[PDB]
Formats: sequence, C-alpha cells, structure tokens
Amino acid sequence: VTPIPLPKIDEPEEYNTNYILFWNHVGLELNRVTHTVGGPLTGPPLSARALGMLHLAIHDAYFSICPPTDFTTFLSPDTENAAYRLPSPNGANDARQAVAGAALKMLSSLYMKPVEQPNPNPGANISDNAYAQLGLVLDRSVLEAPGGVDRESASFMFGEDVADVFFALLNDPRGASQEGYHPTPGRYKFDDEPTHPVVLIPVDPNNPNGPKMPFRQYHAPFYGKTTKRFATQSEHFLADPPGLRSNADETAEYDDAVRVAIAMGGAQALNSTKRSPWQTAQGLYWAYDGSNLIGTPPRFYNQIVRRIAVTYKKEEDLANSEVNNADFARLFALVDVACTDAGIFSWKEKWEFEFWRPLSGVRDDGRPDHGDPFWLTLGAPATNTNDIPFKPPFPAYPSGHATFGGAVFQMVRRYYNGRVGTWKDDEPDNIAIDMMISEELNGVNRDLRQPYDPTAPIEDQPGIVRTRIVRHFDSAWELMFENAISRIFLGVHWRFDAAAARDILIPTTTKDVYAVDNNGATVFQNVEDIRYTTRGTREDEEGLFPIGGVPLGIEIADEIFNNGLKPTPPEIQP
Ligand code: VO4
Repeated sequence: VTPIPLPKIDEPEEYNTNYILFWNHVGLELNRVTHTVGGPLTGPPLSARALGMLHLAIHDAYFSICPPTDFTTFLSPDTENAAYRLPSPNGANDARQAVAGAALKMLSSLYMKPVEQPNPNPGANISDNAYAQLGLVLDRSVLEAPGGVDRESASFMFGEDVADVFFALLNDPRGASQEGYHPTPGRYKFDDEPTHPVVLIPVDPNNPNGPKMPFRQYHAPFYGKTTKRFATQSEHFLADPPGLRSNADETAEYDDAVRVAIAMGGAQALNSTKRSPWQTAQGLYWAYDGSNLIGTPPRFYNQIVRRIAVTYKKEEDLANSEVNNADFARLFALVDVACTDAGIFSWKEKWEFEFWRPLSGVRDDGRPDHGDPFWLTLGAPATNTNDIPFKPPFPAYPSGHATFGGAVFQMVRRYYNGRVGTWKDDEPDNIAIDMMISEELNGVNRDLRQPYDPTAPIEDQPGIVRTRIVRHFDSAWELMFENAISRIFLGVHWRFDAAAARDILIPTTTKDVYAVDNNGATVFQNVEDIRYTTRGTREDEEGLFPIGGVPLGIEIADEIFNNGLKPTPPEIQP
C-alpha cells in the first residue's frame, strides 16, 4: 500500500538516539496515524490509555533488568495473583532489547488486526487500509530503532512476556462502546451537536465511496464507570456544575458563564466576539482535536514532556546514559499513567452529569436577553481537512483537556521539585521551556481547500497555512493554565469546565460576575497568582469537592505520585 507521507516533527533529532524516547516517539506516530486512517484507539481517553500501557510495559521491562533504588516496579515477580505477576529475566540482562520487546509487543497487540475473534463488533468498523498503514509504522520502527532490534535475544523475549502481562491485565477492548446510550433532552443536558447532528458513514469501511448510512456518535459513554483504573487509589469526584443538583441555585454564575462564553469563544467574524488575535492563537495551540496527521491531546502533552526531559536531563549523553535511561523510563511511566487515569475520571464525570456544551447552552438558553439561537463558536480546528468533520461528541463538564493537563503537568512538577528549583507543591514552579511549537500552528499544517490526499505530503496540498508560532513558557503552572483556558477561547468549554471561575478570573463587586476589559474581553488572573482553592458540593455525597478539570487532574497526579506508582487495588476496581 502507499505509505502516508507524514510531516516533519519540530524537535532535535538527537532525542531519538535515546531508546526510551524512540519508543515513546513510535507511540506518538501511531497516535497521529490512527487518527488519519481511522484505526483503533482513537479519541482522547483511549489514546491516553495506549500510551499509559506502553510506558508501563517499558518501565517494568527496564527496571527488572536495571533495578531501581528509591522505588520499585509496578508489578512484582512474587505476586500470588497471576494477573499481577511480573515475569523474571532469568539471565536476560540487555535492557535495550528488553525495552524493544516490551514496546514492540505492546504496540503490536494494540494496533494490529484482531485475528482472535475481537474483529467482530469491537473492530468491525476499521478498514484493512487503516491496519496496513499502522503496520508500516511498526515495521519501519524496527529498522529505525537505535542500536537495532534483536528479536532472537532472551532479553527481547523477556520484554515481550512483560508486555503480554500488561496487555492482558489492562486492555479494554469494548472501552469505546456506545451501544444502548441515548441522550436525555432538557435544559443543561447533552445531546447531538446542532452543527453536526448526524454523520453519513459507509456501510462498508473497505468501500468508502460506496453506500453510506446515518450515524450518531457518542464518545465512550460507559468507559469511565466500567474500566480498570491504573494507579489511582480511590474514586475521584467533582462538585455539581452550576445549574445542576446541589448547585442548581448558582444562577448568577451560570448566567455570567453564558456571557463569557459568547464574548470569548464565538466565531472570528461575529460582532459579539471580543477574543483577541493572541487569545485565538492560545486556543488553537492546545487543540489536537483528533485531526489528520496530528492526533489527540495526549500526543501534544508527550511532545512537551519530551522537551522538558531533555532540557533537564542529568547527563549530556542521550545515547549511552543509564542515568538518562532510568530518568526517562520513570518520568514517562508516571506522566502517561496519570494521563490515562485523568482520562478515566474526566470521562466518568462527563457522562455522569451529561452537561451540555456552550454551543447548545447559548442557542437553547430560551431567554431573549440571554441566549443567541444563531451563535457559532470558533470551535475545535479541523486541521488538514477541507471541512468541519463530525467528531464523536461528549459532555462538557469537566474539560478533558483541563484534566489531562492538570494530571500531566502536576506529575512533572512533583517529579522535578528540588531538582529544577524549589516550590510548594501547590504553588507555581520554574520549569521553563523554549522553542515549543504546536503542530496546530507550525507553518506547515493547514485548512485545505479540497479533501485531504494521503498519498501526497501536506505541503503539496492547497490550503491556508497555519502561522508558525514559537512559544516559551516560564513554568508547568503556566502550561497547565493556558491548556485549560484555550478551550474557553475555542468556545467548546464553559469557564467552570476548566476550574472554579473564582480561581482563574478577576472578580468584581458583584458576586459570580467577573471583570472585563475596556473592549469587553474577560480578564484572567496572573498565572503566578492562581491557586485552585475554591471547592463546591455534590448532591449525592457529603463534603467539598474540586470544581473543573484542572483541580481534578492535580488531585489524581498527587495521589498516584504519593503512592509511588502502585496498581489500583483490585478490590476497588469497577
Ligand atoms: O477535550 V474538552 O473535553 O476539553 O473538549
């Protein structure tokens, strides 16, 4: 088959001389390729799960052969429970080959054709071409691997055994099933997107030019409540969103949120849009909304973490440094596991409340002096395509981006504290990064004038090129914040989906009503002054709970870290 020409990644090629980074890279490539061809593990929660599984297998394969001192492996060889029993090296001492076997085995199990019956129902929607393209990626990776891959070595075989264990234990085949789910219309209730109420999908994925059929997607409605958690030691909950349950009386907050939604996230040319050009840039920068050649948010978070890892490595040699190898293997396991669990809990809460998106909220408001029946958002960018595709929708509260970001960046902060600088674990850090480029704004990717052509490189396809923006960030606290508010700029999330409005916005004399500038744009607090302290109530439980995705993510990362990356006790699994 013709290999899809993938655009160049903005990153020092030296990074991939390190075999831990190389395998992470392979995972990211499969991430973007599967979203281009419509293969398995698409969507934010499951794409995160794939990376978590990959790095867990790598972590244990490496630390089995090169034992750590301040922590231990995720699974152990002495576990009585066969499902959690880690294989023993038994002579194998080649860490490079162990990692290769674990990574290759895991990625292959994840992305290859489900010959073992699983093709029915679960995989019955992916074309043969999708699988073929994914295979190409896997095949050339073997050839590009630093130091090569010796599939016959005992160490390689050991890595494979490790992968088998993790795959059998954590794989969730029916994770994205929506069978049986249907929206329950009403105020504050999630339903089909007014701009994309239905999709025409081919009856046969192998014949895309053939007959289509109407389809209504709902992204992983049962995943969060039924899936196996990775390293969390408890269930996490958020306060009821403004307008629902115990907080149904928070009308001032809700009304002002509608107001901020229109002004900050509307389409570019609307007279009601007050968002600045720079804010529009911040919105698109963090998107990665499953587009062609781009993938999902977990991919971007890993791209950023790769830069942090190299920027703050202990030793200069990326190729032959066990200090670096152990550092990266540990960091990525921590980060990708936190990201996986963040996906689980954000999805659990999303479908629990089933809160509607701003587009529907503003349009269906019903009050002549509050709503706008014809409003349009800036929206999730449909990069490298010529239209606005129907992307499987899901509820608004809390923001997936916000939760992912909170988890990933708080994990990075906990890991580097005392090493890059010193700070209170709940206060701004100093982990700065430079020359960070998002593929949404890289001067290469674009909004096509005609349908995407997978046999030609993106540069030879007509369209409006996305401006190349090179960013610098002063801290992981800033990254966390901007990643969260970017969704407000796109108009896909309410302010409270990110965090409590009180913690991120500038207050006025009027309660629940926040400050706007001379031209009506919403004013945010300075990043250095932001503290996620405001909590709220839940109708079904006593106590105070976090509001929005960022606080939820921070909470998940702290828990995992404090427990040193230990499996969720099987007793508390769904
Ligand atoms: O991925 V949101 O849940 O931030 O659209």
